Amino acid sequence: RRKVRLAQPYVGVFLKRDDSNESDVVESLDEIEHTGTFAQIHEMQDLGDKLRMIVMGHRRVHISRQLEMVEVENVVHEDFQVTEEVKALTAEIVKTIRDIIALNPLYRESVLQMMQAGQRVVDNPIYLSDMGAALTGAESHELQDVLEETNIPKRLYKALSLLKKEFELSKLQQRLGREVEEKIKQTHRKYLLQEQLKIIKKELGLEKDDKDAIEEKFRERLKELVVPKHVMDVVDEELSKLGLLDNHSSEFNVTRNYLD
Amino acid sequence: IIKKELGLEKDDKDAIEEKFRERLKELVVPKHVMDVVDEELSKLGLLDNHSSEFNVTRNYLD
Amino acid sequence: IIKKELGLEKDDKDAIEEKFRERLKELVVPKHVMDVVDEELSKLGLLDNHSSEFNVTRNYLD
Amino acid sequence: GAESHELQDVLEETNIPKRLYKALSLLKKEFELSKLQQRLGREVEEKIKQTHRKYLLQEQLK
Amino acid sequence: GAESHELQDVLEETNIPKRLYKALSLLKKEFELSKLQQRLGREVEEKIKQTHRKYLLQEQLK
Amino acid sequence: RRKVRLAQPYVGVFLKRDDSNESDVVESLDEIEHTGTFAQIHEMQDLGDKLRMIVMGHRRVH
Amino acid sequence: RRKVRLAQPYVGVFLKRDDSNESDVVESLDEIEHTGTFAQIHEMQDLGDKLRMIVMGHRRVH
Repeated sequence: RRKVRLAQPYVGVFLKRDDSNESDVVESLDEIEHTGTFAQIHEMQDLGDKLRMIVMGHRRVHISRQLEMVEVENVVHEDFQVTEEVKALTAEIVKTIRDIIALNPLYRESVLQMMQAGQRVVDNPIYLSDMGAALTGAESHELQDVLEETNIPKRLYKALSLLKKEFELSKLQQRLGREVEEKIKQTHRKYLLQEQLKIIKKELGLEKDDKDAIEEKFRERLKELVVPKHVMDVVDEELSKLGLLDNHSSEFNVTRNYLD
Repeated sequence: IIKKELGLEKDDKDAIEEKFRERLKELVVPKHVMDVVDEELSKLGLLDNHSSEFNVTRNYLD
Repeated sequence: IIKKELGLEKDDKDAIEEKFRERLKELVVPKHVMDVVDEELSKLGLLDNHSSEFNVTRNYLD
Repeated sequence: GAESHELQDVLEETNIPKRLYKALSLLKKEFELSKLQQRLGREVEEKIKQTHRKYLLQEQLK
Repeated sequence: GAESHELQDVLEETNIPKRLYKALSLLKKEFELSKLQQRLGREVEEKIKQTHRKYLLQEQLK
Repeated sequence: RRKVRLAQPYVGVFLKRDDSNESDVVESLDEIEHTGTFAQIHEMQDLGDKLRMIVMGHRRVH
Repeated sequence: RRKVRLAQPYVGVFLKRDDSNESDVVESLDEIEHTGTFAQIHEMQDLGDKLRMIVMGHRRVH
């Protein structure tokens, strides 16, 4: 609120070091890395909570001594005069990004379609490389280590290596998952074969013992008898009830005992 | 085909039943109890091992 | 639409309910027993086939 | 898939048309079993599909 | 992946042996660059692997 | 489009020099390398881009 | 089939007037609107019938 009065509001974003501790930040200012991301303030929302500020990466800075604030934009972009192969790594980088997002979708593809290498609209290739590496799931420590790099080839290689590390972890997880699913399918398919055999052999073997070994056996047992109509209809009703009921129920067992 | 499929399958719960069958073997089993035991064995084979009815059936057989 | 290929459910049970409805048809059923039987049939419909209370209700209906 | 006995019996044939006929008949012999197995498998599969579709209709009613 | 200027300079050569020598030298240099990058990457991967296997076990834990 | 009516459709593929510049291509013509490769067009596809032409080198020339 | 041998394949398009009549198209040439639209034939398919012209508006004329 103190900076709203200012004509050009601004906000700075930094990165904490390992072993985060809220009390340490206020107690000592040395917890934050010398690297910082100075950027402008867009707008406050405060929908759920009272602090939902928007931050963006516009101007990187490396304070000489945070304790002692002097600053300068020593944004070094050393590059080779001959530019005929330098972008060759960019093609493989975009191909790797495409492979990662296809195999490991994380965000919408519309951003990639809007920014295409062939369009030539990319006036800041370094920022594009940073955005591409942003999709990397590496820890903030890896990001800080990459930032420590000053040579363009070294930083590009480290971003590519982090992409490859994420690729390796993701593909290992996917391979494990698909192997587990295929094991499930094999185990269930052998059981389906067993059920097919059971259906085929129920008549051949057990003669439908689940219900029929009782039904037909008692039918034949009564066949030799000159069965009165009363007990005949009673037996028919009892057999219908037995067929309706499941084989492993107490009511079914009592019905079977009465029928016997 | 039936016998080839039978030979292609290696799983069964028979051994426990055969235990009681051999227990009966040495005994000079009267026919009445033999047929009653066969009927109850068929029921046991029909029933799942974990059902309480199966437990009562197993106790009766023992 | 409730009736979508389902039989003997959400309607008169063929085994018992509908079976005894035709039995009641010929009789000159008094209103008292009419309502008592209607309530009993509703309870039978609300009860599962294999329950003891269902069996008692069916026997009373018989 | 003809057994080695069938292969030896075919080899015993001397006339070219006879051996060609026997080879075609062995192919038909294996094809009959393959067709029977395929038809039985798809029949059981469709039976399972219908048994599950009726349950799906019941679930839709619920 | 040599530079397009390298391709044009190879095209400049007229005699077959000279262009063959230039192509072989270009292949040698490109393979040496790839070999250097691969060796540096192997060293970096080894250094990253110095991270204790406890870290991978804790990754699985998390 | 203008070469569809032409009896023999063809195309010449070239290579530029360093410092690529779209404006200089139309402003000056010496940027394109003297060496070229004439070939016969195969077919237009234009899946999503209005120009997706297929280029193959057949007849080299300087 | 007569324009396949023509050195310059092109197909025209016009518009009709009110009270369309198929017989009047061949009996009189004045039924068609004077405006015309010449264009180039793209491809012949003849999937369902023997005539599946693909036409476009390329060169208008009066």
